[PDB]
Formats: sequence, C-alpha cells, structure tokens
Amino acid sequence: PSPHVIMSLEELREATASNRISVIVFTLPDSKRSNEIKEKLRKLAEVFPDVDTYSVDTSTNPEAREWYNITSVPTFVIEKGGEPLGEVKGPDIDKLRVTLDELLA
Amino acid sequence: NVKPSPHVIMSLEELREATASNRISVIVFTLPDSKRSNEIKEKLRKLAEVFPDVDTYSVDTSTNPEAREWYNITSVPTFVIEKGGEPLGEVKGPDIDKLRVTLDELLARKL
Amino acid sequence: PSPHVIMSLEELREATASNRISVIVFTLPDSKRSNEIKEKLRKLAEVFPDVDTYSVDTSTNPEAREWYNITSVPTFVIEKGGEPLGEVKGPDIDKLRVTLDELLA
Repeated sequence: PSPHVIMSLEELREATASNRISVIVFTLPDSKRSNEIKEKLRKLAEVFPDVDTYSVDTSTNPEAREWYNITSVPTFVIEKGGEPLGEVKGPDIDKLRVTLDELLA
Repeated sequence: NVKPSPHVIMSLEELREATASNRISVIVFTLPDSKRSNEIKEKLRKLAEVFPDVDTYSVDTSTNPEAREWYNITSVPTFVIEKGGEPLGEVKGPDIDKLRVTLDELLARKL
Repeated sequence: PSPHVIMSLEELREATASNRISVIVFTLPDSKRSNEIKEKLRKLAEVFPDVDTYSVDTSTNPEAREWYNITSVPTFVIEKGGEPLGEVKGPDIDKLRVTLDELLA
C-alpha cells in the first residue's frame, strides 16, 4: 500500500490545494530504501485520519523539485490548503510523525 | 489553493455578479438535506480543485426562490454551467459523473 | 519520451495490438492547447511503466478520426491488446489518470 504517485507539478498543486493535510515525500528512484520510506509513509497515514500521502520522484519532476525548493532527498513536505506547514529532511519517519502531531494539536 | 468550494450563494444579486465573469461557473441548485447532498458538495469541491478556471456555486432553492425562478429550475438537484452570464449547459439529476463529462465536452473543441 | 506521432490508422491499430497499455490523444494540429496536452500525456506516462503514449492529428488522419469515433479534441483512448478500455472526451488529464489507476487495480 503506497502513497499516490505524483505525475507533475500541476497534479501536485491541485492535490495540496485540498484542505485535508497532504504529506509529500520527495525521493530519488534508485535509492534502496526509497521503497521503504514510501511504504512507511503510507503505513503512517493509517493512524492519521484527514491525511493524504504523496510521493514525488524528483528525477522525473525537476519542476516540482524546484518549485518546492527540494535541496536533498528524501524530504517530506506537509501542506494544507496550498500552504506549507512543515518540512522534515531525511528518512526520519519518527520526526515526521512527531511534526505532524504537533500541527494537529 | 482554492476558494471555499462550492461557494454558498445567498441571493440572486450575488449569483448574477458571480456568473458575469468570463470564467466558467458551475452552479448546483439543491434542497437542504437530500440523501445525495454530502456527495454533491464533495464532488463539486474536487471538481473545483482539478479545474483551474472553473468556479463552483451552491444555491439552496428553499431559501432562494428568486434564483430558482430566474434560472428556470424545474427539479433539484440541477447543475447549470455558465460563462459570461450565458448558459452553456445543464445536467438534470444527481448525476455528477454526467456533470464532469458535460463540462469536459464544453471545454473541448468540437470537430 | 513525447507521445509518438501516428502516421495512419494502420500504424495505430498495430500499436494498440500490443499487450502493453496504449494511451492515444486525438488533437488538432499545432495549437498551443495541443502541444500543452501532449506534454501532459508524456508526464503521465512516467508514472506508468507498461504504458506507451501516442498522438493523432485528426486533420491529417481522417480515417482514424472516424474509426475511433472522435467528435471533439482532445480525446484520450486507452487500449490494450486491440481492445479499448476507456475513453475521456475533453481536456481532463486528471480523469484519464483516475481511469488508468482503476484499470491497473
């Protein structure tokens, strides 16, 4: 069970415009736990009710990498209603979980 | 981001100034709590998210009889598609799959 | 790789006979709406591995226009093994993505 794979900068901007919480992981494809971070991200979505998860392969989405100013991968971005609410740099799923919960408080 | 969508309309005067834009407006004419209503709102909402130049509106006919009369609404729910104050299409019934299809065909170029 | 430009109905029927999934956009020639939908189709192909994309100019392919019952542009047709699986009439790339995801489930 995976996060929704983003095809373009435009699909991504339409997604984050929802007022549900969007959590987006930016990755590189060949990256051996790129698949592990993706499934952990979706697994983590089960315990968060109003949260949708997305994955962006930066090697095929340079426009989205630039638009969200992604300077290292993996990076997580938290969005709501087109507003960025937080960012977690690195494959640290527990810091993302903590950050996400602070927003919901 | 997007307008709170669909935007709930209070009066005919507000509705006419909204649709006078050269953007495409989609208006759902409904009754207060019909067993589709929550799906009609969430659909209209997603359609505003996926369509950039499209604004979506909701008109409760039970509190807006002048808007019901003005647009000649004969049953609810009904969808009206407008641009520059002129009607481009209408979808009768709670068939919002029809609504998206109809809207796509209006954005297309015939032939 | 931008969608492959189709020369004829015969070429198109031979392409769609593959057991890979073919997605075909029917457009009118070099209008900047047309070039814009073609790039959208290319980006969508990157998130689907077993998908090939094609472009058909209805003004130079009247046989294919008639054969696929094309009455407005752009229209997308999804095929697999010579069988059409879905159709999207109009410039709704998001509904095409949704239709494709439901087919692969």
